[PDB]
Amino acid sequence: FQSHMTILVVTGTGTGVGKTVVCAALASAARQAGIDVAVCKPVQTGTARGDDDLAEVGRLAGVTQLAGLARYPQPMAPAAAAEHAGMALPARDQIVRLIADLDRPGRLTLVEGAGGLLVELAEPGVTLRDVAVDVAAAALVVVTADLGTLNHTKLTLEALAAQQVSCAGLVIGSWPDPPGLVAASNRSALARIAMVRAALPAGAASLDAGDFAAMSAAAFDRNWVAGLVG
Amino acid sequence: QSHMTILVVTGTGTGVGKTVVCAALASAARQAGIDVAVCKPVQTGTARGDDDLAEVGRLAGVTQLAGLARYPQPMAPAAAAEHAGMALPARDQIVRLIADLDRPGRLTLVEGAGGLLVELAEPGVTLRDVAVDVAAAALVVVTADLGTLNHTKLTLEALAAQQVSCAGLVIGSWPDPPGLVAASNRSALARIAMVRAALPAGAASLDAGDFAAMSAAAFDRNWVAGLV
Ligand SMILES: C[C@H](N)[C@@H](CCCCCC(=O)O)NC(=O)O
Ligand SMILES: C[C@H](N)[C@@H](CCCCCC(=O)O)NC(=O)O
Repeated sequence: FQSHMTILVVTGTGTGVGKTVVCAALASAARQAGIDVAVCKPVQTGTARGDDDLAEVGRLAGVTQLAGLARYPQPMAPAAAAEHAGMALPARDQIVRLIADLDRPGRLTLVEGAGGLLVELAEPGVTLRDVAVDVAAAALVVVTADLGTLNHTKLTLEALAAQQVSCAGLVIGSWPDPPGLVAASNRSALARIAMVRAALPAGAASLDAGDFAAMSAAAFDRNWVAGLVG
Repeated sequence: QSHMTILVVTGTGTGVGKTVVCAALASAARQAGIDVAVCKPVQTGTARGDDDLAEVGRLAGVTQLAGLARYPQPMAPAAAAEHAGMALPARDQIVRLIADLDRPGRLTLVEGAGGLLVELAEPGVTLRDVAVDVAAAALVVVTADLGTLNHTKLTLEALAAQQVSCAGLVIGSWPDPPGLVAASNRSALARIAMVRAALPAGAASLDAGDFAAMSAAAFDRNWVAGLV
């Protein structure tokens, strides 16, 4: 049996691709599968505009094990948000510790990044990619089905591979109904580049505890969710 | 070549103002007494208006305008090709086209479709691969918007992963007034790499005389002159 937690860093090809709702949905599916979930957001910016990804995940999925660290008021890159506040970025070891303290046998721990993969989270130039290497995490990458997604996905996967960070698959953060030409062909093209784990219905974030759990359980292959933790 | 006579002009993504950058650099080079050609081997979204070579011709006065395939649907070349049922060009086609344009005294700009890793030719051949084959450097068009730092770093990593040189960045559209994020991103980008130009928001709608004035001001003429 597995004596330690499975760690996934949940990154995105950019900003506003749906990382938070994806963390919530995977947490919900895993919880319904009988797996204990912790969600972790080591660096949060935009707190002065109300942003709070951990609180949204608690709302959406009913997750109680929520682990935060740094929060910066302005909705910018951590470096700039920290500077604007007259604060500093956390150290690399603080982020790693925040994650490692969550360790339980057979737990699934989701670590949500701020923006995309190479955003600086700690000094100097420490990114979510470095953190994933420190903790031996795999990366789940949230993508859109919009024009431009194929270049961003491939850039992101190449950067994971460059530091031997394993790819857990793609999740389409928002999937339109009905899907247009571009969206439909993008979903097929994305599925040639990597496994597409889920494509969450557009508007999922505005669902409600009951419907969100139902959406979440239908959205992932149960065989993949089941295998996450042993 | 002993000079940077070929630049591929890529972007961090779609809608970053790549064409207007190509036009503004062509215009600035022309005004530096340099001969210019612009090549856009593969073009999509034509049916919805787009002929990027024509807008370069119009904005910059460029007559040496070269391309190979134009697709109606505003899609990735690969998807547009599949939809039309008409395959993309081959690698050697794009590469030779570019290499034949290349001349001493001339700046040859190659505009990609979308970002760096978009498939332009058969099979899975990207602008990065083309740049490798022709020993070109890459000029990178970026936004000043939230998200640009990740996308820029990702693009520069992908360039360096195949050892294609960074000749620098251009901000395709520089807002007015900047605003907090854009302002910070401009200095952050400058830490990452040299910013060759920041093209004022709205530059794409200027007629040729105003566009020429903007372009001459936008770039360092000594840098531009040095290319050839
Ligand atoms: C329609 C766009 N304007 C562009 C093609 C963009 C392809 C993006 C593919 C992707 O990365 O998802 N076409 C072009 O530059 O000719
Ligand atoms: C403000 C955003 N929502 C996000 C930070 C995005 C930084 C993007 C930096 C960049 O790549 O330019 N913050 C966060 O997820 O806490």
